[PDB]
Amino acid sequence: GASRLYTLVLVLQPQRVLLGMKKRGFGAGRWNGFGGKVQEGETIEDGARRELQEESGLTVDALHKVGQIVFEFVGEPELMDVHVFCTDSIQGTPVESDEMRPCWFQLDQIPFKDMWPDDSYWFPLLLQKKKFHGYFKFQGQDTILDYTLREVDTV
Ligand SMILES: CCOCc1nc2c(N)nc3ccccc3c2n1CC(C)(C)O
Repeated sequence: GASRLYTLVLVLQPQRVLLGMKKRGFGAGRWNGFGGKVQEGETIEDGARRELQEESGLTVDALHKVGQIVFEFVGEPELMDVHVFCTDSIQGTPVESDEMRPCWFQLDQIPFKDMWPDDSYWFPLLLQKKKFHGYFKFQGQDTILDYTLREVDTV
């Protein structure tokens, strides 16, 4: 099956994580990291930085690749190849964008019920400073039917 490149960025500080609420459309109200498609004409890391900046107004001094996840959807031939990054080196104050409303969450209050269902599986690994490869099969946007998570030394 064919695949397309995407990014996902977690701003993860010692005691808190930044998530953004999706403001627009039928998917509004879901809370998640920052990211989008990787464009022709930018690197994966360029795309991750661009989406972070566009969505939260933040720039970073460094991004660390912590995961790679393949998403498959029931009835959909195209796969998502998602490169997952973490940062604790943001260079300003999170601010609202057209698309996302950033908010800080304490690490004992991660809003899993209001996040993409896959986050419940891999975000715990990220908190343990583990790197991973993942695969998730979705029914629609709310349900996982199959998955695999593997700890790796190198992403
Ligand atoms: C609006 C920015 O949303 C960040 C995000 N977070 C997740 C997530 N936790 N899980 C996902 C599962 C399947 C498809 C996309 C996503 C996803 N996405 C969309 C994606 C393009 C992969 O970053």
